[PDB]
Amino acid sequence: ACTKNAIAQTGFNKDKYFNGDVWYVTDYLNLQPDNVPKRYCAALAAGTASGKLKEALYHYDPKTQDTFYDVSELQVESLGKYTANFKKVDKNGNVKVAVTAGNYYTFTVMYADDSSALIHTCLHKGNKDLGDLYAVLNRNKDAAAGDKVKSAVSAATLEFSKFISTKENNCAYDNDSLKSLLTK
Ligand code: HEM
Ligand SMILES: [N]
Repeated sequence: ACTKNAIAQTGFNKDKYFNGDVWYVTDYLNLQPDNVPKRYCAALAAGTASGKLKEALYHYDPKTQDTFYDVSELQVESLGKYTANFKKVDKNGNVKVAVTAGNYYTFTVMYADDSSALIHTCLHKGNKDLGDLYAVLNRNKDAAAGDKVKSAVSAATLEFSKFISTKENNCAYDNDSLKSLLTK
């Protein structure tokens, strides 16, 4: 179930978030914890291409080896709040599963600055969803969450101590593939 209307950041700077670069997930929290694994690697690139907001996603489960990339076109609901389609692709952008009606995620940027962000997303696949997921992002894959993003976590009535870190997984990313997916 999707249960939260996530509040976008006051003064959100869209151009700085959607600048073409990679954001690494450093910490995450699902409100239905059994919906996601306890060990995981994820990253995204976010930018504008051909006049549209785009994200490219990467997921990797280091226990099962499941690996997948996605390309998304984001439509604007309001500043910092988006509805994204998705197509599953290989690292080279070859579509494995096309954009499909009712395959979408919502995406809200709750906080962002030059180095860090806090987002909310709820994923829909037909009549099922994967629950409310929060993620702390950083421009540096290893970086400890700083005071400002932690203040944003608390101001959303969340406890940072409940987030799961991706650090122990020593994740590695294909940054060229991921960023280049923005034009796919
Ligand atoms: C550590 C962070 C994350 C974890 C642990 C996580 C976990 C998952 C898992 C377990 C699935 C497969 C669900 C299923 O097959 O039912 C999935 C798929 C997906 N995730 Fe997440 N995810 C994370 C971050 C994100 C972020 C930030 C976004 C969007 C910006 C996102 C968007 C999606 C989409 C669109 C799919 C479906 C992919 C497809 O079928 O093509 N994920 N992720
Ligand atoms: N997700």
